[PDB]
Amino acid sequence: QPAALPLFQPQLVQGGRPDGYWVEAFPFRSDSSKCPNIIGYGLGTYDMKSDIQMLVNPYATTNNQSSSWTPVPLAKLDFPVAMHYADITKNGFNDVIITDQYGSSMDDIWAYGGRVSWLENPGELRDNWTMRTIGHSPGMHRLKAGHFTRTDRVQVVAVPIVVASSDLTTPADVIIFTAPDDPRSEQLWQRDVVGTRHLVHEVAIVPAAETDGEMRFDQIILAGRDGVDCLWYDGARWQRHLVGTGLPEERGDPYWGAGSAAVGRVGDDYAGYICSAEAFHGNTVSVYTKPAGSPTGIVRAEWTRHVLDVFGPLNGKHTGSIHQVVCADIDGDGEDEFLVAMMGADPPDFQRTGVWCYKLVDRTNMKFSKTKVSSVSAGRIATANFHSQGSEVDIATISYSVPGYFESPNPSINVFLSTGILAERLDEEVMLRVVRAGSTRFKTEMEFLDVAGKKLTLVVLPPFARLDVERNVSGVKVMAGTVCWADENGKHERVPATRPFGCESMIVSADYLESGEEGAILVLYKPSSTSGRPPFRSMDELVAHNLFPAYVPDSVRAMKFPWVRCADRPWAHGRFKDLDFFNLIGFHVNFADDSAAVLAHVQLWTAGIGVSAGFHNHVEASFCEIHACIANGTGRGGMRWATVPDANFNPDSPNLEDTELIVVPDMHEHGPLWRTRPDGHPLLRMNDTIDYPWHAWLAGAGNPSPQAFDVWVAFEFPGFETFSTPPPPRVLEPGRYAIRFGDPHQTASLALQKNDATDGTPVLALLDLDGGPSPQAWNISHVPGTDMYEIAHAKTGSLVCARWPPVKNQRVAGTHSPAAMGLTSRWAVTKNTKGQITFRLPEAPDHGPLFLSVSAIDAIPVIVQGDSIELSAWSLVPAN
Amino acid sequence: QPAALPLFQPQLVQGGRPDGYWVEAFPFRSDSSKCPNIIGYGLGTYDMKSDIQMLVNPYATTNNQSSSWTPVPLAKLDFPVAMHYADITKNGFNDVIITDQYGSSMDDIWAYGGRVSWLENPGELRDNWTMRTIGHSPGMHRLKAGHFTRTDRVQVVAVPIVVASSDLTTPADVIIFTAPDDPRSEQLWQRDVVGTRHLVHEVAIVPAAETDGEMRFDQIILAGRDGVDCLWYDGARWQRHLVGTGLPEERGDPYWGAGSAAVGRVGDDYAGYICSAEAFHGNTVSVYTKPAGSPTGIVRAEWTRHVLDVFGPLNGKHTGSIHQVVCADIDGDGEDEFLVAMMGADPPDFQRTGVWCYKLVDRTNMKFSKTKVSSVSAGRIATANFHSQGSEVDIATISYSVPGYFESPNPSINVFLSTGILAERLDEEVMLRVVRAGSTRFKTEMEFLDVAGKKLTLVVLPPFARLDVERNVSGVKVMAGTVCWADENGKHERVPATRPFGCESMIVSADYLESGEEGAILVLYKPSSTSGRPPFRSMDELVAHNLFPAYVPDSVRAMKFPWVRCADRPWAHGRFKDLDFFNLIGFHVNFADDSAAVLAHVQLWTAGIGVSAGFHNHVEASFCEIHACIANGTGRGGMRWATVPDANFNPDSPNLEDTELIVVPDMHEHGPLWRTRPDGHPLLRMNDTIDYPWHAWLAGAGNPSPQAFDVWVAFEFPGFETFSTPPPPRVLEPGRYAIRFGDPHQTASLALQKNDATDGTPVLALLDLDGGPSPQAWNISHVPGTDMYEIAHAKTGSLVCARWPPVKNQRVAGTHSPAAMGLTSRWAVTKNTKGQITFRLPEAPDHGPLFLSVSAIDAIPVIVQGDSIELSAWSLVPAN
Ligand SMILES: O=C1CO[C@H](CO)[C@@H](O)[C@@H]1O
Ligand SMILES: O=C1CO[C@H](CO)[C@@H](O)[C@@H]1O
Ligand SMILES: O=C1CO[C@H](CO)[C@@H](O)[C@@H]1O
Ligand SMILES: O=C1CO[C@H](CO)[C@@H](O)[C@@H]1O
Ligand SMILES: [Mg+2]
Ligand SMILES: [Mg+2]
Ligand SMILES: [Zn+2]
Ligand SMILES: [Zn+2]
Repeated sequence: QPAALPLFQPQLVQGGRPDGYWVEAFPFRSDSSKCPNIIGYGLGTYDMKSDIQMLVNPYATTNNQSSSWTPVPLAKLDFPVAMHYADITKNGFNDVIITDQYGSSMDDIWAYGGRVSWLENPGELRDNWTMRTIGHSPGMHRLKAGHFTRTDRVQVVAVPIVVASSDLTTPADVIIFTAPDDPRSEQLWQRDVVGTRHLVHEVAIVPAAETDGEMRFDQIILAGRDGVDCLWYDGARWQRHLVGTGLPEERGDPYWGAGSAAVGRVGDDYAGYICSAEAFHGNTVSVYTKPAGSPTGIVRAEWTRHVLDVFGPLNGKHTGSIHQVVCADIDGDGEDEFLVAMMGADPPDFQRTGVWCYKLVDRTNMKFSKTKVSSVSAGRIATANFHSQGSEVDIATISYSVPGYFESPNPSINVFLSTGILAERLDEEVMLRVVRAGSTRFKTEMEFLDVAGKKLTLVVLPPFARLDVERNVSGVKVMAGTVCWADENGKHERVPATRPFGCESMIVSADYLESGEEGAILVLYKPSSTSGRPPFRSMDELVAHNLFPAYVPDSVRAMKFPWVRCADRPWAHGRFKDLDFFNLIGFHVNFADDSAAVLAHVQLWTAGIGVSAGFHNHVEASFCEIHACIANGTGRGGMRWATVPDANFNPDSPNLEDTELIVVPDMHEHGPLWRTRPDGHPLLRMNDTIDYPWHAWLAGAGNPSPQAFDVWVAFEFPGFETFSTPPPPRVLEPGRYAIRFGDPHQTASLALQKNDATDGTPVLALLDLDGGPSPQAWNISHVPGTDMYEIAHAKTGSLVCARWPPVKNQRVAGTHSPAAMGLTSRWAVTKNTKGQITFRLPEAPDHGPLFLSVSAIDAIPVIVQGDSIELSAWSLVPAN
Repeated sequence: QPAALPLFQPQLVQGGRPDGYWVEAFPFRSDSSKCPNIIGYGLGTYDMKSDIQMLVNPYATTNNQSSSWTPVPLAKLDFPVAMHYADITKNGFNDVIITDQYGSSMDDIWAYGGRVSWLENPGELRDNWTMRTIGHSPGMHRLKAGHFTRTDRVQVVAVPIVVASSDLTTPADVIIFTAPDDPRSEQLWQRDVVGTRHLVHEVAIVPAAETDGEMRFDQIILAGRDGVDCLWYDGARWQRHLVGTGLPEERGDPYWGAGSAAVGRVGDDYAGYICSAEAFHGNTVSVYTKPAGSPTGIVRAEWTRHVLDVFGPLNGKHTGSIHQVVCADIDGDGEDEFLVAMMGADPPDFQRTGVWCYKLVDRTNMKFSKTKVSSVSAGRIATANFHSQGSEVDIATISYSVPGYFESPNPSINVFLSTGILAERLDEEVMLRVVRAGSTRFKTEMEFLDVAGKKLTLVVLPPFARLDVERNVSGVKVMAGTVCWADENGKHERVPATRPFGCESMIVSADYLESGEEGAILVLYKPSSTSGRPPFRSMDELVAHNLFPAYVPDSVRAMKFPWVRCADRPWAHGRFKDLDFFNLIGFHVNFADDSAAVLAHVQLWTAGIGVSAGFHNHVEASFCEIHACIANGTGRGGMRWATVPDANFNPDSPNLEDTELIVVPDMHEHGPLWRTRPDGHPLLRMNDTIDYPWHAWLAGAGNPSPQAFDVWVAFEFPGFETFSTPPPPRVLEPGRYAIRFGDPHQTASLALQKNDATDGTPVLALLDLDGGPSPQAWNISHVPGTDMYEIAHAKTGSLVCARWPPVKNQRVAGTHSPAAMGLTSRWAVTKNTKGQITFRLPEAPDHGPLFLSVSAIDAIPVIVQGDSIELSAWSLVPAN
């Protein structure tokens, strides 16, 4: 399933900065690289030195309460430009390498400038690290650290853009610096010039480790006027591989070739593609591709350049808006997207301000599409997981601001935090916007409420994702998809709602669980010691606490969730006076996509001993409701429903003996209580409300003291199809099959007319001409929380589905536009004593059972009919 | 109807400031006071002077494209503290009055300091205004400008907090300064000391104009150690009126009394209440009240102090978190809420960080409740309409940050913009979160899309609100509530959906329209010249443009809305190939409240000549859909629906003669097309989908060139009850009535048992004992877009409603918890040739017509029955 972009909670790392040029992700220790810091700064001015401020990552430490990024001044430098880092001292701390003394601009280059230097990490978070000089070369513009001719030392490649003021035509030395055995002695680093290039504006590095053995040394990618270029060493010699020339020169315009270039991973190949921005500070985005079946990596292939976008014209000084391109697996599917850092433009224009995120949509043809991620100036981009231990990629940017050239307003640093859940305050209640679990490749955990001895945590899971829980203590309640675990009694599974009137324990009994093909969205009930211990004798004992992560907006963090006694709620209207009966609100969960559709509404309730939460039937508003009890004060509290008809039951003086009880014990959820058609569509009232019998929560009877409160969580789902009444036997495993009709000799198979993907393509029985048309393949699968199945074309995906309306003799077709709740594309299965299978639609109350059937005994068309048992028997051969 | 709080779009006015203390709303001109600027600053330090930066309001000019607040340095001052403004030069520009030279703290008071000075407004937006000295007094802490002993000159009241370092016990002069005839000559201002007070920490002013003639001069309110105090002049003498003492002193604690105080308007009274914060920088909120029926204003009443909140303990230097209280009609109901500026606390704590907004909930008892508006440090608050011409009140804050005392992170200025609509990007589509029109007191306009020669503008209206439109050009489509206009043919009205299969012009033919009792939420189609002119020959001609206001978030502002050809849409699946048939998405409108409920989903469509948007029936997803056509390319395009049953119609090769057509001309909307029960509940399919016959948009037939596109807007509503089939006659005006049964002598009336507000109170016929029980009153009103009515108790509000379920002989009760779509609380009316009225429920298909009826011929109970015509006749007398 194509990977979806994740969501992005923005957060302001540093604001109102004087200026801004550079931002980098800085892992303090060089061993590990999760939750790094950010280092950022600007080019400074003649009046004021630039503070290279290292901002501390607050999420760097778990148990985090801060969102604030603490600024540590690493140093104070005359026009710094570029930087990188590596463990120079070989002590497991990262040391900063930085160039400075550039000049104020390319027409103000410092003759004795372009200094390259390293800042020694002292192992703690004091400011002002001892600085040392690596070396000088006028115009010094970019550098990277790695192992280029030797592995047993830190080496630095450094490259001036020009050598002197306004001189755009003299090329610069590509320089390599080498650590001594003892970098702590103030002395000059060994240097080599390894080529001369014109107007190099970016250096990119491909570590030896990423090349899956191809290269023992680090590869240098240079984006310049000469274009995009690859230099590498092999042990004996330097060689060069031209990737391309980039922008063709125009007359009068000193800039051509490239300003930035990055190497994209695709699958097993670390160089699936090289992306590029042209020229120096240009407006042109392009990508170099190589022919299908090329060798892995850069140098063994010939590269061709295709232009993707030109974001509009250049100004009189022949510049534009693109400062950088970088590569990163944003959506976490194993292919690298690339991000374009937009400086902003003049006049102002959002098309040219922010980050564009390009996604490789078609691997064969190398087609891309761009989405907008952020629309506030990006002078530089840095990527890294900035908030968790998993492999999400967050995006940090610094605003591009240089006085006397181009200034954006409120020059700042913000980071955009990858997440599959977002939290927004409405008023008293909260909005949890969620990704479709189906198409994320990321696990997301967000704690929200600490109540009744439990930490309520909203959790999204990618397909086939594992959640490591606490055996027998942890509990779950699935809201979308399915989860699964196994102990001594085999496999167990949890779906949005169990069997009508059933009861299921929420306690995971294994050390971990796993999500279904469709992933899962769930509430994990974690054990908490900060919210009391049952039994609960008072509401003061059940105070709940606001648990949202430091990185959620403040208005959400500042919210309290009091328990309000139902009698006092605005919707009470004189009702529930004198009842220890309380209610806590509340948490909307809705999909973050363009449907904005509801997943569930959640709120909470408590009942003292002898208390009835009142009988009702939900005529006021439409929902399929499932309760999960957390604490059962008496061991005997649960749900009652009336067995007599609605007319026959007085809700006010309720006769409990026209009622049946389901104890919902500690950490259990119960099955649906609403009325349902035989195959599990709900009954509907005249005002479009899920039809329910009279029902209520009743707490255990007896002495109100000592007190002992029931605590339960309401789950208000929109309509769906549940299980069948009565439950069919299980006569079919899902799997890929051929679906066939007939006997020993004369047989035919179910088929999608000319294998055609279009909605409304006919479905047929194709005679098995022993000439060799070959029987088509069908994927059959169970629908979770039902007793129904669907049949989907192995090849197109098309669902076997009766055309509208499902009556005696309707034609059958393939569709990707099924009706709500699978009304015409889900089937009840039987199996005769022969072994034949039958497929039936949700029975409507007028038309009888209608089966998937042939119509005779060239292609026979397919229909649903009720009349003949013979036409509807099918033999299932396993296919592939 | 109680007024709801409006919504707040936050916006960052200035960030990453060094420090922060003061913020003020500064009207550049002194004539007008809409869209003022903001002036703000901090106390500065010994190293750096404080820039009193005046930030330009970008919304100050209409046709605004900027959100950025341009900083103008007004001056650069040694420890400024407080400020105000007034037109000193009498030239219609506001001049700034400011104190500075305070000292660094109360233990570092400047002996020759406390300077008071004015900055001359030069009539333009250059920086650095000529400064002049008004006068000095050590410790100078607060001041206000007004007319206190004379009207023909600007006067300034100024008050030191202390007179010298750490001296907390010597009180200070309350000083009055007077402009000369010629303030432009550098000379000293005339001064008077008008009293001495202890630790005055706030000055508040009550202009002569607000006192409705009571006071010819301005009233001075002082919050200090002596408490909250009122000094005023009358022409001859000063007098003083003690409002209260405030915090009672504790031993060892130099602070008591008050730190801030503000005067709240209530209705016709400008001093309904005085609110207060205690003590100096304290944690205590209280309010002074006066006895019901007191005279208006402050000095003619005796004031009593009630404590509302104590936000937690004090630190060792006996301080807390509250810096200021102010008053403002936030919700616009004619009563002033008050806001508390929270500095933040230590350790950090949101309860003490931000603004609390208190609302006077009960005028009689003077009860308040607080809501949280913002949760980022507020050192000072300023209120003013910062973005429109109406009377919404926005909230600006500056962070409280003083180094070496208390520092919050990212000291900045933000403003919170009052609005009833909020705009949030989802992905390709937009979320428009809206207030309930019913309970706002503000008109809100937000343009979103410029398309087909129209500016599509979302509009919320308070009840009985007027929208001034362009006669015959402007158009409207109501999504909630009702609008109304009148021309020569009388009154016209527009509701969410007109009569099934009808057609209504959207063109307002008057110069204005007005909203209904329930207000309205609508799309106003404004005339645009930036989006082309019909007829539309190409899609390039119908490019639409993103119109959201500069104050909406950036991601929303940066969005494009392309027209995508339906064939290429993801949901297309081989369908609509080769059809000039396009689609633009999209705009969710949802209520901003805790229900988060849908109002409508909106998207757009176009069809070339001879094009059918395809036949369908909405089995895929549930909605009540209404289309509004903007441009009809042929004059003949519209909606077709099948008249044969669903089985009888082949959607693929559609036989147009089993179809009927409704031309939806230019600027018209049509009536519902879905199937409906006789009183207008929709028919529902087995999968809970609004049941529709086969239907489609078909463009006019004939020559595809010249081209000519239909352009229409889809409105996807959730289920509701529409009009009745067939339409009943109008036999009843709404109004207040007594509802009576019988004949000449023996009569009884409909009544709510013991006038009791509780849900499920019985409804009865009370014998009219001529002793004098007196007949109860009932409000009867039409339900918009239906042909039904409801009966609501004049006194409680309780709806006359049959208990569940509505069958032969059901009991009738009063409720505020009605069922969805009024299923049991809405009535079809008849009137016999006598004049008697009958009330019938939405007829269910089993039980017959059930009428509101008595049950005999002490109180007779009330029921719904079908059997007897006699028991159900009612006589309606007008009541009051
Ligand atoms: O579109 C949908 C399909 O399945 C989900 C649950 O698993 C629904 O809640 C959602 O609205
Ligand atoms: O079933 C339920 C739904 O709403 C009821 C309100 O009285 C609750 O008591 C209970 O959670
Ligand atoms: O609660 C509601 C009542 O009326 C509105 C329209 O006027 C609805 O759309 C809304 O969902
Ligand atoms: O009635 C409608 C709803 O969806 C259809 C999609 O083909 C549109 O053509 C038309 O706006
Ligand atoms: Mg090191
Ligand atoms: Mg003036
Ligand atoms: Zn990816
Ligand atoms: Zn108000």
